[PDB]
Amino acid sequence: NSIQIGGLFPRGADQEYSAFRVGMVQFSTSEFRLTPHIDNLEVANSFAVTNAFCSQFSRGVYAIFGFYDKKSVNTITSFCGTLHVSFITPSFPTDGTHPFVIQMRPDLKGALLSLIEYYQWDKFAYLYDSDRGLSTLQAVLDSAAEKKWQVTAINVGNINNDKKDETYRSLFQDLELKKERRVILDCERDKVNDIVDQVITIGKHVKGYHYIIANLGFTDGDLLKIQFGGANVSGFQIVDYDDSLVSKFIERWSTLEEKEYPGAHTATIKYTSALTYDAVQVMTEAFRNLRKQRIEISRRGNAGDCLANPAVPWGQGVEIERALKQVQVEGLSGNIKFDQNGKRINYTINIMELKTNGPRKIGYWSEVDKMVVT
Amino acid sequence: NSIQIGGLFPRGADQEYSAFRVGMVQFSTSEFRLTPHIDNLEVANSFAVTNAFCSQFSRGVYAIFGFYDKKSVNTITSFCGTLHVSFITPSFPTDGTHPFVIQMRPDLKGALLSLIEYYQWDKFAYLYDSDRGLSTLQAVLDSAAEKKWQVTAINVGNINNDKKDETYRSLFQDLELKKERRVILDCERDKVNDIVDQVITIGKHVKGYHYIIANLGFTDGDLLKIQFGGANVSGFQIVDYDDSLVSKFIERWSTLEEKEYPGAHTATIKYTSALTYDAVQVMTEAFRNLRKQRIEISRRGNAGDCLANPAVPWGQGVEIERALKQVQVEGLSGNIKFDQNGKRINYTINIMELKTNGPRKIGYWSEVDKMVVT
Amino acid sequence: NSIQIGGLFPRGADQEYSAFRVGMVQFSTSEFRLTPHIDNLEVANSFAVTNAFCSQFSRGVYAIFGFYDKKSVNTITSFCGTLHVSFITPSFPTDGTHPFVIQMRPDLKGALLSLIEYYQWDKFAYLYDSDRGLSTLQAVLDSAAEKKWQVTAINVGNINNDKKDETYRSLFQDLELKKERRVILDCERDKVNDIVDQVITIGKHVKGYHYIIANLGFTDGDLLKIQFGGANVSGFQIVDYDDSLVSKFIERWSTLEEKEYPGAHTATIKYTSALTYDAVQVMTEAFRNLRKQRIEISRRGNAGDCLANPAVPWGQGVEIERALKQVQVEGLSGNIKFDQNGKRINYTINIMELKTNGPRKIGYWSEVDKMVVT
Amino acid sequence: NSIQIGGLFPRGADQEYSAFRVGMVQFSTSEFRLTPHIDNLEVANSFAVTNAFCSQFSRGVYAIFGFYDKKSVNTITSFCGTLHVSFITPSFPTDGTHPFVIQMRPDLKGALLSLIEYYQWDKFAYLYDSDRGLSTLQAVLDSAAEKKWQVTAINVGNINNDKKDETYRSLFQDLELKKERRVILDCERDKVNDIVDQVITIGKHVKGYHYIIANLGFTDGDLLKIQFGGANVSGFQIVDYDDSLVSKFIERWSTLEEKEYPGAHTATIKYTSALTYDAVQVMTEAFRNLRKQRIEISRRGNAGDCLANPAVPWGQGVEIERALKQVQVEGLSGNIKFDQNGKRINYTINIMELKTNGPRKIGYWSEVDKMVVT
Ligand SMILES: *[C@@H]1O[C@H](CO)[C@@H](O[C@@H]2O[C@H](CO)[C@@H](O[C@@H]3O[C@H](CO)[C@@H](O)[C@H](O)[C@@H]3O)[C@H](O)[C@H]2NC(C)=O)[C@H](O)[C@H]1NC(C)=O
Ligand SMILES: *[C@@H]1O[C@H](CO)[C@@H](O[C@@H]2O[C@H](CO)[C@@H](O[C@@H]3O[C@H](CO)[C@@H](O)[C@H](O)[C@@H]3O)[C@H](O)[C@H]2NC(C)=O)[C@H](O)[C@H]1NC(C)=O
Ligand SMILES: *[C@@H]1O[C@H](CO)[C@@H](O[C@@H]2O[C@H](CO)[C@@H](O)[C@H](O)[C@H]2NC(C)=O)[C@H](O)[C@H]1NC(C)=O
Ligand SMILES: *[C@@H]1O[C@H](CO)[C@@H](O[C@@H]2O[C@H](CO)[C@@H](O)[C@H](O)[C@H]2NC(C)=O)[C@H](O)[C@H]1NC(C)=O
Ligand SMILES: *[C@@H]1O[C@H](CO)[C@@H](O)[C@H](O)[C@H]1NC(C)=O
Repeated sequence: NSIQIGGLFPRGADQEYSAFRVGMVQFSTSEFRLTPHIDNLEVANSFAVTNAFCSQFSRGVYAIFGFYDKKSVNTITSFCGTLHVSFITPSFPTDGTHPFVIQMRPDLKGALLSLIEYYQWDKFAYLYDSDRGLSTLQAVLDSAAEKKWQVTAINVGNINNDKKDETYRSLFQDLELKKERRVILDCERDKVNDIVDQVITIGKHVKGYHYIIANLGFTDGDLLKIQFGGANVSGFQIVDYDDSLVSKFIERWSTLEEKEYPGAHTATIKYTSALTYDAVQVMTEAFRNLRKQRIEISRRGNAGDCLANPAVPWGQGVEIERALKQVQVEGLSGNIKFDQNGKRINYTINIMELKTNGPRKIGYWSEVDKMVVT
Repeated sequence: NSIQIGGLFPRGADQEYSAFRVGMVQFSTSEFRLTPHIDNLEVANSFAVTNAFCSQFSRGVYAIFGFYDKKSVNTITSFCGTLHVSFITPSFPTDGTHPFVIQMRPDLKGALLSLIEYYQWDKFAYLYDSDRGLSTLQAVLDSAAEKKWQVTAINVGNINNDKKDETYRSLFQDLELKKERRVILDCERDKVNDIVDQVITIGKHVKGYHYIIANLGFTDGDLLKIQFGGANVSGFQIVDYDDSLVSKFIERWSTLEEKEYPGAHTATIKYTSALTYDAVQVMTEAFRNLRKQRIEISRRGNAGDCLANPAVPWGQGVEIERALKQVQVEGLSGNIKFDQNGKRINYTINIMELKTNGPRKIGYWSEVDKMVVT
Repeated sequence: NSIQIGGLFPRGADQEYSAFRVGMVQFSTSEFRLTPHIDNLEVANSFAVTNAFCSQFSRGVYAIFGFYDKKSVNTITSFCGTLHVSFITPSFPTDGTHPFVIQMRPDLKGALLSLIEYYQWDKFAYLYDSDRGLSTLQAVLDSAAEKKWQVTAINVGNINNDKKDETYRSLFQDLELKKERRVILDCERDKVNDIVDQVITIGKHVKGYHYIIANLGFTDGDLLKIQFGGANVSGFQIVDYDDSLVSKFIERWSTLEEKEYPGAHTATIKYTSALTYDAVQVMTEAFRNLRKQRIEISRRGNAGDCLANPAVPWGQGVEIERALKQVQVEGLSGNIKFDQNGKRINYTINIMELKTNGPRKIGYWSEVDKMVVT
Repeated sequence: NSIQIGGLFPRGADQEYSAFRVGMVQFSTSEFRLTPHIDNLEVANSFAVTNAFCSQFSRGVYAIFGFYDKKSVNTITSFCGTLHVSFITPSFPTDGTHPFVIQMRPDLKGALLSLIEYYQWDKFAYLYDSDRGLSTLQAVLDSAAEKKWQVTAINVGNINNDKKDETYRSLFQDLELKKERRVILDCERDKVNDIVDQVITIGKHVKGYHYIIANLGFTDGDLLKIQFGGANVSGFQIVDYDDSLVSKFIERWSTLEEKEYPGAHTATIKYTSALTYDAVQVMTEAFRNLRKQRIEISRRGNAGDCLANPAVPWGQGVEIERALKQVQVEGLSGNIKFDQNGKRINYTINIMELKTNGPRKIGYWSEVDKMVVT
C-alpha cells in the first residue's frame, strides 16, 4: 500500500522542498511510502494554481500540500470546499474559517498585542505589507480603539523600491518630528532585510527606537547588523533551538550537502521548512490512523475533472479531513493540534529580544495563558 | 454582423440585467447584433466563476461582462491576462494594474480626501466593510499619517444579520465616549441603510453630527428617513439627473413594465446599472469601430478548453483591448475615456449635500482639478 | 335558557369581537347560556347607531354592548335612559352622569394630574385630538389655573393624510421656538404612532425631552422605536401582564390563530378588548345573580317599537341596571366595581416608564390614594 | 303652491315662535302658502328630537326648521345628510361641513380675535360653557400659541346655582391671583346674567376690569346692571336698530300685543328671532325661485318612514339645497349669502361699547375687511 499526493511549490523555493524530502525519507514507513507528484509554479498566478489543482485532481489524489498567496487563497479554499479535498499549507492563515484546509502556521495577533501591552506601548507606527493578509492590521486597529492608542498605519508594498528611497527619508523625518520611535514591521523577510538596510544606511536606530518584527523568522534574517546598535529590537520565534528534537534534526540537517539538498548545509532554518517537516509528520500520522481504523479511502477510479458540473464530492475526503483535525503531535514548531475548522491550537511562541551578545529568549506566549516572562 | 459575448451576473442583480437588456435593445442596430450568453451565479464562489469563465470561453466569445468581489477578483484578472480575453465590469477597481480588464467605476479615494480637506477634519471615524476591499482605508490612513489626523477605523462586515441591532448601538455609544461627531461610511447600500436606521433609532442624526457616504450611490439609498434630522450629510454622485441624457433615459426607463424589466418603474437608478448601460454602449462602439476598420475578426470553434497546457491565447484579443480602451464617449456616468491600464480618466464626481428640501449638487471633483465649490 | 343580547361594533374592530367570543366561551355556561346579535356599522354615524339600537330593542334584548364616539354618545345615552336598556361599553366615559350606562373604561384625568405634579412641570404642551372628548383638556386647564402653569394646547385631529409630515414638523418647530421639551399626548394608538414616527424623523426623542402617552394603551403602541433614544417616556397601563389571570389568559390567547380569531396570536392585547372580555364576565355575573334571586325577567310579549309614543319603559330593565352596578369581580383591568352612576371605582392604574431595557413599572395610582412610587 | 314644512322648538321658546309667525305673515305670498307642523320639545334629548324628525318625515315634509344644542346636533346632521332633507337653524354652527344644513347664525371667532388684537391684549381670561361647542375655545388657544398670549381658560357650565356663591367667589379670587383685569365670557344669556350679578356682588365691576360678551346679543341682558362703573365693557351686535328695515319691523313688533304674540311688545329682539324672520324670508324666496324655474317637486305622505333599511333619499331634495345655498336677500341680519357648505359669507357685524350713557356702535367687522373705526 502507498498513498499518492500532490505538492505545490513556488519557483525559487529550494529549502522547503529539501525539508519536505528529508521528512519524507525520515518518516517513511515501510508499511506504506508516499508518492508525491510535485508542481513548481508562481503561486500568485491563480490560473497556474488552478491548472495544477485540476491536474492533481485528475491524477486521483486524496490530499494536497503546497503554499498559497494572497492572490491564490480564495480559489484554493473554494475548490477544496466544493470538491471536499484536503489542502495542507504552512502559509498565512485565512481571513476566516475555511473548511478542508490545514493551517500549520499559528496566528500572531495574540502574542503581538500581548507583547505590546507588556512593553506599555501607546503610540507607534505599523509598517505593513499586503502579503500575509490584513487581519493583524484590523486587529491592532480594534485594540487601539479599545486602549486608545495613537497608532499610525503605513503601507510599503505599493511603493516602488526605486522611488522608495526619498519617501523613506520623508516619512522618517515625519516620525522624528512626531517622535514616532516605536515601530512594527509586518512585512516579508526580504522586505525586512531591505528596511534594516535602509535604516543602517540612515543610522536612525539610536537608543529609544524599539523595533518589533511581526513574523516568526526572527533569527532567520540578518540581525548581527543591529546587534550592537543599542536599538531595542524584538521578535518572535516558533522553532526552539533548545529542545532535543530540533537539535538532532539540525544536526542531521547541517550535516547534509548543498548539492542534492540546497539550503541545508547551515544551522539557521526557516520556520516554513520546519512547518513542512511537521506537515509531513502529521500527514503520515493521519494516513497511519486511516489505515489502522480499517478505513480504506482508496478511490477505485480517477477523481475525474475539476470543472465538471455538477461538483463530484466524496465522503472519504470528509473522513480524511476529520482524521487530520483529530491529531496531537510534536514537531520542530512545538505542539501540534487543530480545532474543528483546521487552525492550529495549543502552541507556544518564544519571544526574543536582541542584545549585544545576541538574541535571548525573554519569555514565551501561549493561548491558555498570556505572555510569560522567564 | 452578429457578435457573441458573455455575462457573469450574480444571483440577486435584477436592476443590472434590466439595464443590460435596455442597452442591448437601444444601442443595437442593423450593422450587427450582440448575442449575450448570460449566467446568474454566486460571484464569491471562485469555483463557479472559473467554471462560467471556462464555459463562456469554450463557446468562442469575444469578450465578457460581469462582476466580482474581493474573493473572486484575482481569478478573473489572471484568467483574462493569460487568455488575452477582455473583461468589462462596473465592480470596484483593481488595486493595481491589470491587462484585459476594463473598469467602469471611477476611483473614489481622491474625491474623498479632497472633500475631507474641504471640511477641514482632523479627528473622525471610518466604518469600513471588509467584504468590499480596503484600498480606500489604506489611502486615508496614509494621508492621515501625512497630515496628523485621528482616524478611528472600525469594521462592520463580520456583523451577522441575526443580532446586528445592539452591536451598532454599543458601537455608537463607544464613539460618543470618544467624542466622535464626524463619521465616514465606506459600505454598500444595504449596510449604510441599516446603519442609518440604527442611527435614527439611537437618535444620532440631529444637528452637531456629520456623515459621509463613501459611495457613488448617494441618492440610491432611502436618504429621506434622515433628510429632516438636522445633521450635516455629504456624499458623492456619478449620475447627474439634471442632464439631458439621463432625463431622456429616465423617460423610457420609468415606463418599462417593472414586471417585465424588474427594478425599472421609477426615476432612481443604481450606479451599477448605469455603468452596465454605459458598458454595453462602449462595447458596441468598440466593435463598431473595429468592424469599420477593415479588420478580420473571425473566430471559429477553435478555442475548446480553458485549462489547455500549455495555455495559448489568440492574438486577435489584443486588438479588442486596444479598441476598448480607445473609446471617448458620453453616457449616464458622464464622460468616459480609458487609460492604458483600463482605469477611467477625465471623469467628474458630483459632490452633493443633503438639505431639508432635498439633495443638491454643491460641487464637482475631478482628477486633474481638485474639489470645486459653487 | 338562552338570554338574548345585542352587540355594536365598528368596522375595523376585530380584536375586540375576538375577545368578546373568547369571553362568551370562557364563561359560557354557569347555569344558562347567552346569545348575542351583532351589528357592525360606522359608529360615528348616529343614523346607523339609531337603526341598530332600534332593531335590537325590537328583538327583545335584555342588554347591549358596544362602542360610541363623541358624536354618537348622546343618542345612546338618551335612548337607554328613556327605554331603560343598559349599555355596557369600553368607550370614553361620559362628560357627566347618565343612567342605564355601564362605562367600563376608568377615568384618566386624576392619574394624569398626579403624574404631572410628580414630575413637577410648570410649562409644557398638550396635543389633543377631537376624537374622544376634551374633558381631559378642560380638567388640565382648570388645574393649571389653580396651579399657575403654562400649557400650550394643540389640536392634531383636523388634518388629512396628505400634509401630515409638514403639519407635525411645523408644529414641533413652533414648539422648539418656545423651548418646550415636555409634552402630553391625549391621542390614540394611530395618532401617537404617527407622531412618534415624525418626531423620530426630526430627532426629538433624544435626551432632553419628555413625553407622556395619555392613554391606557402604553405597551399596545410601538415604543421599540424610541426605547433607545434617551428621552423620558411615561405612560399608563390598566392590564398588568405580570399577573396571574393575565398570564393564563395570554397563554390561552397567543395560542390561537388569526384566521378564526383575528388579532389573537400575539402576546399583547389592547385595553379595549380586555375590557370587552371583562364586560362579558360582568354581564354573566349579573344575570347569574338575578337567576339566583329568582327573578323572571321574561317579557310578557314583544318589546314593541323603538319610537312608540308615549314611550313606555319596561320596569324590569331598572333591576338589570342594578345587577350591573352591584357586581364586584377581579379581571384583566383589575378590581372591577361600579358606582351608582355606572362609572368605575376602587381601580388601579399602573404607571410605566420606558427604560432602555424595556417598559418597567414605577408605581400605581388609585382614586383614594394619589400617585404612589416604587 | 301649498307646501308643508316642519318646525322644532324648545319647551319655553316664545319670541322665536312669535317671530316665526310674524314672518310667515309678512311673507305670505298670495301665490303659495307654507303650512307648518310645529313640535315643542326638550331639544337637549336626542330621543325626542329623532322622534319629531321621524314624525315630520312621515307626513311628507320638504324642509324643517328648528334649533339644537351640543347634545342634539350630530343627530340632526346625520339624519339630514342621510335622508337628503334640509334643516334650517339659527343655533350655533357646526364644526365642519355638514350638508343639508342651513346655518343662519354667523360665526364669531373672526371678529372676536380681531377685537382682541384691536385692544392690544396679551394676557387675559376666558370663561366658557359646554353648551354651544368648544370651537371658539380651540381657535382662541390656537391664535394664542400663534400670537404668544397668556390665556386662562375656565368652564363655568358644570356648576349648579346654589353652589355658585362660594364657587364663583373662589373662582374670582383665584382670577385675581394673576390680577386679572381682562376676561371674556363665551356663555349663554342666563349664564352671563348670573355672572355679572355675582360680579357686581363682589364689586369687581370697577374701572380697570374689562369684560367682553362673546355673543351677538349685546343688548338683551342687564346692560345697565353693570353699566354704571366706567368699567370697559364691549360686545357684538348682528342687528342694527337704526336701519330703516329694522325700524319698520320693530314699529309693528312693539305695537303687536303680547297675548297672541308673546315676547313682542318691546323694542329689542333676541337675535334668534331676527334669524328666524330671515329664515322664513329666505325659505319663501327659495320656494319661489323653484316655482319660477318650472320644477315639480311633488311630495306627500308617501315617502315612508325614517328607519327604513336601506334608507333611500329622493332626488328632488338635493335641488332644494341648491335652492337655499344659492339665494340672497337683505333682512334684519343684513346681507345673506351662503356657501356650498351652508354657512354665511358676507355678513357685516357691528361692534358696541358700553358707557355710563349707554351702548354705542364702535365700528363693524366683516369677512374680507377686519375691524373698522368710525
Ligand atoms: C528598551 O529596552 C529596555 C530594556 O531594559 C527597557 O528598559 C526599561 O524598560 C521599561 C519598560 O520596558 C521602561 O519603563 C516604564 O518606565 C516608565 C518610567 O520611565 C513608567 O512610567 C512605565 O509605566 C514603565 O514602567 C524603562 O524606562 C526602561 N529603562 C529602565 C532604566 O528601566 C526600555 O523601556 C525599552 N524601551 C526603550 C525606548 O528604551
Ligand atoms: C455643518 O455645515 C455647516 C455649514 O455652515 C458648518 O458650519 C460651519 O461652521 C464652522 C464653525 O466652526 C465654520 O468654520 C469656520 O470658519 C470661520 C471663518 O473662517 C473660522 O473663524 C472658524 O474657526 C471655522 O474655521 C465653517 O466655515 C462652517 N461651514 C462653512 C461651509 O463655512 C458646521 O460646522 C457643519 N457641522 C459639522 C458637525 O461639521
Ligand atoms: C427626564 O427624566 C430625568 C430623570 O428622571 C429628569 O431629571 C430630573 O429632572 C429634575 C428637574 O425636574 C432634576 O432636578 C433632577 O436632578 C433630574 N434627575 C433626577 C434623577 O431626578 C428630567 O428632568 C426629565 N425631563 C427631561 C426633559 O429630561
Ligand atoms: C379701557 O378703555 C380705555 C378707553 O376707553 C382704554 O384706554 C386708553 O387706551 C390706550 C390705548 O392702548 C391705552 O394705552 C391707555 O392706557 C388707555 N387709558 C386708560 C386710562 O386705560 C383702556 O386701554 C381700556 N382698557 C382698560 C383695561 O381699561
Ligand atoms: C474630457 O471629456 C470632455 C467631453 O468629451 C472633452 O470635451 C474634454 O476635452 C476632455 N478632456 C481632455 C483633457 O481631453
